[PDB]
Amino acid sequence: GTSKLKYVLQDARFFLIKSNNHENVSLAKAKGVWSTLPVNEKKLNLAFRSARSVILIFSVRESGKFQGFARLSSESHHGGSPIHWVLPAGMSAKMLGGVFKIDWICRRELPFTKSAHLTNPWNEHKPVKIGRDGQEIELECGTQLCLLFPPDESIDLYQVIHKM
Ligand SMILES: O=C(O)C[C@H]1CCCN1
Repeated sequence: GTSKLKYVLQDARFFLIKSNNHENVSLAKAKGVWSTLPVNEKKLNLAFRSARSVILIFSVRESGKFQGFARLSSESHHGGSPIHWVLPAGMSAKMLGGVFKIDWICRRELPFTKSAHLTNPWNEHKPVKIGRDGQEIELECGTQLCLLFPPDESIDLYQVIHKM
């Protein structure tokens, strides 16, 4: 069902997370972590303190889909086990901010064709699939986008609820 999911999404904030490759999203799914550049790190840290849930929605560039969405369980922290990210052409490992811990809520894909009716007021009402890495998605658009994903029966939101 969707009731616990809607409860997790109640009054949450949403952010569009864009990755250049599937490998980083796969590491994120396996290890429950995400790392980004400081300009986004700062935004995500602010949002984590401000809202009951901060939801990251992942899309791999050029894939035409979203790959799932997760909930921030921590602010960024430095000095863990180094994560073997596949870094973009210009970027090195010292250029990243800290590591966020995330709980996946859905590891299933959603094709852009299914979200074409969803516009993001915080990006000029362009379709929600359009946006830079870190773009915030307005509450109602983000909520309906998460509800479009196929249910992930591998995930039990009982555990995530207990962290809010
Ligand atoms: O957020 C960024 O722009 C950088 C990438 C590196 C690992 C995953 N995020």
